[PDB]
Amino acid sequence: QEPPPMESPFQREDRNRFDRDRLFSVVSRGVPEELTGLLEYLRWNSKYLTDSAYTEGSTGKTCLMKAVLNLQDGVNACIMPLLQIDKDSGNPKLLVNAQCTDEFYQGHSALHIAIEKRSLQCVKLLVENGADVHLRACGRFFQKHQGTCFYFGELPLSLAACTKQWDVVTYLLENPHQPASLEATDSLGNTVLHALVMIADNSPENSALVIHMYDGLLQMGARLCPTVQLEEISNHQGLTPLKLAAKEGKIEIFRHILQREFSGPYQPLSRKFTEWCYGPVRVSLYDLSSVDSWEKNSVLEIIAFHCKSPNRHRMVVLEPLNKLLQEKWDRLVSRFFFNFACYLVYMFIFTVVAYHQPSLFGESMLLLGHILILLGGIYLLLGQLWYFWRRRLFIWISFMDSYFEILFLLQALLTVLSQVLRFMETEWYLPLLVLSLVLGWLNLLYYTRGFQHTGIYSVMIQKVILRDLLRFLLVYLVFLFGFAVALVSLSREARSEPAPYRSILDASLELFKFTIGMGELAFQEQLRFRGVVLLLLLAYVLLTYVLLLNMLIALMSETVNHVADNSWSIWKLQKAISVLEMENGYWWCRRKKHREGRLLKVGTRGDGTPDERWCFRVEEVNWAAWEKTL
Amino acid sequence: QEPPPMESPFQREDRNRFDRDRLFSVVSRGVPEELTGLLEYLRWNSKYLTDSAYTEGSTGKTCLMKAVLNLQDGVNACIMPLLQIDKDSGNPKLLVNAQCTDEFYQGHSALHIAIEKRSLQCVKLLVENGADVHLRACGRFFQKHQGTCFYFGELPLSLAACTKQWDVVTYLLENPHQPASLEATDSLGNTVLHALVMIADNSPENSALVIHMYDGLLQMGARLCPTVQLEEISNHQGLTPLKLAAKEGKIEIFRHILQREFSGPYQPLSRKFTEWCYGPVRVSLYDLSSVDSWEKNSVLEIIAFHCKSPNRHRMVVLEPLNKLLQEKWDRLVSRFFFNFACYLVYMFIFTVVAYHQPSLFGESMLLLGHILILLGGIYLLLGQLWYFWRRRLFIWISFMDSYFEILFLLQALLTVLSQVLRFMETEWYLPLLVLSLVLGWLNLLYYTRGFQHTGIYSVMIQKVILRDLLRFLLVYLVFLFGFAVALVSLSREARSEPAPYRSILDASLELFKFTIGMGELAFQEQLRFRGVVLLLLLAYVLLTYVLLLNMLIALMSETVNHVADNSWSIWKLQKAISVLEMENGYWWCRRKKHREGRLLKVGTRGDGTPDERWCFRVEEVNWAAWEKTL
Repeated sequence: QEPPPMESPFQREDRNRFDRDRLFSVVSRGVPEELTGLLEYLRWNSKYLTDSAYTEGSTGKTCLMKAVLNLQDGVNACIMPLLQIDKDSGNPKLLVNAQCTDEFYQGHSALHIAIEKRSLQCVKLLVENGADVHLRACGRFFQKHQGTCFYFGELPLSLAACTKQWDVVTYLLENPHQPASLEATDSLGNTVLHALVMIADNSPENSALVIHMYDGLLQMGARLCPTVQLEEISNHQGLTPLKLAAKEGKIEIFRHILQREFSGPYQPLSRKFTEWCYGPVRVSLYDLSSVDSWEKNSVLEIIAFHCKSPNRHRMVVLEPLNKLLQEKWDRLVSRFFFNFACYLVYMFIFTVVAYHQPSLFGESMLLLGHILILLGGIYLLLGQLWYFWRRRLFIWISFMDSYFEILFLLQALLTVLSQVLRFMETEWYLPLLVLSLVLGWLNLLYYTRGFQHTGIYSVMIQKVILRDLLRFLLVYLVFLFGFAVALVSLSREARSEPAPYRSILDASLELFKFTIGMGELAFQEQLRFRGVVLLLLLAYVLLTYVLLLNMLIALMSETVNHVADNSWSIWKLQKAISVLEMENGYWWCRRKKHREGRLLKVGTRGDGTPDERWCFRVEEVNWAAWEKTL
Repeated sequence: QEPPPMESPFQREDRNRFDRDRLFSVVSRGVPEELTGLLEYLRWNSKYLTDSAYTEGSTGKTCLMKAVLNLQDGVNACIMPLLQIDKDSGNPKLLVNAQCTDEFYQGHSALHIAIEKRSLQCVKLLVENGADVHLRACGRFFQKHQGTCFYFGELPLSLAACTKQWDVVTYLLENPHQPASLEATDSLGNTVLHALVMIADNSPENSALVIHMYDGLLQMGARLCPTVQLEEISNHQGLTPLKLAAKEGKIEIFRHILQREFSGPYQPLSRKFTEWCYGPVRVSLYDLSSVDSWEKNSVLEIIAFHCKSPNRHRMVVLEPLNKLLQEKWDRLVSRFFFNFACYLVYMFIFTVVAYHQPSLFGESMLLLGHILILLGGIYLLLGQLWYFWRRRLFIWISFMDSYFEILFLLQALLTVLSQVLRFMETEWYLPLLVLSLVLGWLNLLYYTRGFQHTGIYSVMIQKVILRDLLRFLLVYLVFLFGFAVALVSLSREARSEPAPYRSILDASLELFKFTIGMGELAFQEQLRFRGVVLLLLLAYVLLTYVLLLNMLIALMSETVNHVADNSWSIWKLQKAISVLEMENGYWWCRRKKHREGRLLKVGTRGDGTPDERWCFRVEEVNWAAWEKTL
């Protein structure tokens, strides 16, 4: 069953002396007088406009919704008589407050539609007869997801500020009948600021919209709600608008929120206080309330771990994240390269043990090597398990940025399973041990991200190619399997040395050896159908080469498009993940975090008491920006 | 410890009846009257405004700096009473001349801040009470380096002309109290013209700024300082603004300085005198004072050797460098190709000697061949040593442009070591000799730069690829080493011919042979774990191929971007290095240099005497430029 459309001129409403159809037909055109005779009717049989007689069957839509959904020049003269009629009939559930009850448009009041229709002269008439302004609308059509959806915060005020409706916000905040509390929260927990950041796109025009509405709304709250801090309020997940804009991926408003500047009035609700400029240089004291890992759910921990957005790496470059992570990394590079040295020692010892191996004093040395390998593996395994315990979901998020933890876990697990399989006298321990050795020598490549010159190239290597290559792999695998079965099912026959293509796997090998550049094709004599095997081999080689060339060319056209080199940002982000995870310290010695930034007395908060915030002074010199001012 | 910020509204100043805090708090707001009671106080206890009581502890900042750092509409009415107060108290070290003493803002007078604040009406009040205008400010914050820095010449005048402040330069040069000497020099030795070229970027807007300020300032010096030549003055390294702009890499002002044209007044301070135009052709007499190698530190020797900038090769194309180097090369190509013939003779003789070799009349011929090889090697070694003696630092500068000298030195050294190791009866002389032969046949490729058609392609070959390829080399080397150790530590075991993968190096070979296109993979029987070796080999081949393709694609996206073909410029520069080094002649016969250009009497210099300069007439025909004028 499809959801009933809110307003269909053609499709009459469902059903699941004025009957409902006549009332709708007279309220749609907008004439007031054709309503006469209705009021007394209700007094005769005690019906009410909100009873299921006159409402739409499915969505519970009432008359007022129909009245407003059909406006002419923003005003429909039939609305006021409806309110007067309901007040005269004396209805318990006031008509204006009536909401839908379907799962699609739940809570969809009559006021949201007036706000969307951009008609203030109707919002006035609505709120001026008892319309409530906190009616959260939590229907599925309003919750953000894939498909048809419109997320605005499930609130009249949030919908006005979300819909550029400047003149309606001032009214909803400045009427004596029922002012809207600017800090109201919906089901999910969002206030209006969160809706603003949830609808924001990276697109420039919509980000301009949201920047403007955010600043204006915030100043308005500064006037109306001076005591309470609108910015620090969190939702039910535990995130503030800044953290939400960081997590969802909305950058272009995250930047403005992070480094916003106000002067004179509304100075306090600023996060970038320009300390001193001199020619080109500017020393600015960026606030970092809730962007320092010293808290529990800081913006860093959200950007790095919880965010899933292809522009996540563009948030770390912008100030003050860059200078902050640079200071942290300069502080912790010692411990990082010490980790590197320890792991390299472990791998060298592992190699030595794998290179001297009995085949069914040196004895004691090798025994100690085995034991030390076991201790290293159990330590590393506990480390990665504590990791994955802290970050349950991370690999669901970013496989291509965080698969090296998976490989470290795999290496530890394989080496420990290998050691116990050795102590179980089994002869299957050498394969697993040597495979763990391979994996370790490969996982060494993770530690190259400390250096710039090499991490740049590593992140110029680890591109999303692999997912594209997998599909070529599928096609080529079908090609190979089919042609191999063919060759074997045909060389099986001989004429009237091992027979070439004796099994299916050996055929697959002698077929794959063409891609390498070693494959051998030859007009043979043992086979009865020599010509057919030759022709089939040539068809396979031609097809494989067309396929390789096709994949390579498609890959090229998918890659080389002069796109901006996103290497530096990616490397900075990887270094950030590393340092941000290492700041917690190892699992056995939980390192005591150190606060960042100095605590400064900045003006006076809205309550009148001295405002004291943690700030971080950065010194950004931009010659080009300074030249333009001159 | 971080450097104390010059001006922090929030952070009170450090410390390392008017106390200091009250004085600062009253001078910041800018009211004059709240100063009353200060003067007599100083007379009571003999304190002075420059004593360490009222100054900032760390940076020695005095009150005046605070006064000026907080302006309103460019004027702070509290300044004049401060000067009057200090003069009334009779202080030895005049307050206005007070400077910081920290290592960061050393010498940072009160006048530099007034100049930066773009307030002339305050510079007037400052200089009109004894402010000195030559106070060099040599703090580390001002010296150009990596990081936060602002280089302007460490002088008030240099800062005004560096900061677009036209109206302040005229004042600093045209006041009766203390005019600024336009030829003043800072610590490093730079005058203002050098600061102008040190801040210049290749960016067009900033180069426009610097061109304009340079021309204006130079005319102003022509009026005020007619006797002295502002352009020829050098700094402590021995460079003039032209040589400095060539060395640092600043092209867009180097061009304008080189070919600048003035008419009528200020005609003499021009370097391009238009001799005669005819339709499209223009014969212009470019001055070459200090761009001819006949001097000691000419611009050519700086461009070619001392410059480190990716646009160095764009300076040689522009006139008059192009025509000059073309004439020099046309003169010296004979000697160049004679060098080529001699070296090719030496290499052919070396090949012949290496191709006839005893293994543990022809005797005498081979002995003479050995002896002649030794003489050639010792000659070439002395040549390259004299080279590296003249140019100590060059290879630090441009490895990719000057590594062939390194290879020539290496070849000579190896052949001489080879000959002596032969005369020491050792059997290790043949490897070194043949390696020297390889190196020589390769170093022959240096002499191809005489021809255009082939040097173009050579410089289209020698691109910076190698540095990128090294990092792929690192990754692939780890891959290979790990998988080789694996294969050997697993083939070591056999079932219940040499065993394949018998050592680690042989495994590395049989693994590298896949990249070449010859590698062999095969389901073997000798090994107990045949399946595992097969699977590991396939994983390695797949990984290597993904890696090769990834590197190739990244390299492609890094290269093919329709960038301007910088081949011709690069080849011209290489030919220029060659001819500019060859003009000195060989080390044993120091060739007598020949002057370039004719000596002409151009107008009259500022002293009134006849001006005589060395000029070079070039004939540039530009059809497109001429068409626009019509």
